[PDB]
Amino acid sequence: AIVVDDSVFSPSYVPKRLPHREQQLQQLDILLGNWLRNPGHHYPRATLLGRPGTGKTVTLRKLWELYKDKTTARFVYINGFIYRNFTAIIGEIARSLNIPFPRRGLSRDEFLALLVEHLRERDLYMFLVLDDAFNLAPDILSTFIRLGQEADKLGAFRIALVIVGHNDAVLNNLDPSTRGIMGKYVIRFSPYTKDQIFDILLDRAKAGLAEGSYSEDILQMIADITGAQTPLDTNRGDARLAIDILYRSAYAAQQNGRKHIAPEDVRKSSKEVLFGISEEVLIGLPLHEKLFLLAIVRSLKISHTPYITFGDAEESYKIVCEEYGERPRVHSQLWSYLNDLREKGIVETRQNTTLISIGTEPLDTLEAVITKLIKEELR
Ligand SMILES: Nc1ncnc2c1ncn2[C@@H]1O[C@H](COP(=O)(O)OP(=O)(O)O)[C@@H](O)[C@H]1O
Ligand SMILES: [Mg+2]
Repeated sequence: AIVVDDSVFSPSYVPKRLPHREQQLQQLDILLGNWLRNPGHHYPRATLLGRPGTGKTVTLRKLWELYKDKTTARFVYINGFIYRNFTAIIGEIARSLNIPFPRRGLSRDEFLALLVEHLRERDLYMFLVLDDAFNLAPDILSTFIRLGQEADKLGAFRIALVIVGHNDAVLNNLDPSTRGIMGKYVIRFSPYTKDQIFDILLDRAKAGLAEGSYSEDILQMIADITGAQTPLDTNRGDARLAIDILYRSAYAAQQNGRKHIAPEDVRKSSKEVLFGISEEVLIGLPLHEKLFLLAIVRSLKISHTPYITFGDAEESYKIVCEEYGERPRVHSQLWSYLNDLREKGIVETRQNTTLISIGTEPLDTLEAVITKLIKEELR
């Protein structure tokens, strides 16, 4: 089998190391460590911000894992995707803290009072995480933000609070006072780059797949599909997606009776979770850019290899041109076509020296659509 340990691919797996998150984990340690060792002398609070898949939840889980046996605090994890209103959240806090509810229906204030009484009378210390807190109404978020400041009612600073959002809107939608408590304890998780995605995936492959079933080039292909090139490219950089594609590709290969992941397993897996290549964006390419994309498609079909060289594509492109009765454009022109296809997300390139891959669309179907379009233009 290719897949030797599938738990290494589930959402809940917490890897041994978190490459590229050493800084955020350190920051968290700095905000929380003293209080976890000796709680109740000040109110620790942080806000973790970053797009989906930038390691916010995993980083926080790793922090807990390091302190789990070295603290009296209770880790009360609240997934804001699931528990959104006051009643749902206080109920999950109460369950996590074993606080029995009364027979009578309680008001919002009664509930908070009950939670304060239990924290105080049982001398408890809660590390409360409100994950994906953009899901809550701002008034709920403020209630919990303000609770940790009430040391005289609590008896100590009994609450350390981490809240998690995608961007600054989770804080900006708070009233000014409330915003005052959390601002400047902000830890930012930027979209992962291609190289960082690769390092994450290599760890997963080493832990979860058979030795020799995956190559560095295959992981690089998936990282080229998912990693952010520049940090403002916030629609990429998602490690969840990258790991999901790796696992889907390993399984596709295995189910087909193969021992090694091939480029087509990645393309098909990528298309199940991502937008593939738009026919609309193909139609608009100039003729020779279509022919050059057809050429890259033909070389990659022949190579069975994630990447082909620019020289390969150009030799393929001369053959393609003569088939379709066209004279081939010159090297520098092909170079600009490659630049444009890369800018549009149609192809991915990496330096060796230039390597080209098509990771987002199965080649048999791309090849058919591009051929159709060329045939129509040359009809
Ligand atoms: N730096 C990393 N190293 C290893 N695995 C990571 C890293 N960052 C994220 N992951 C994995 O990527 C996936 C998404 O991470 P996650 O913490 O769930 O993201 P977020 O809350 O930012 O949306 C999970 O499977 C997580 O374990
Ligand atoms: Mg998360």
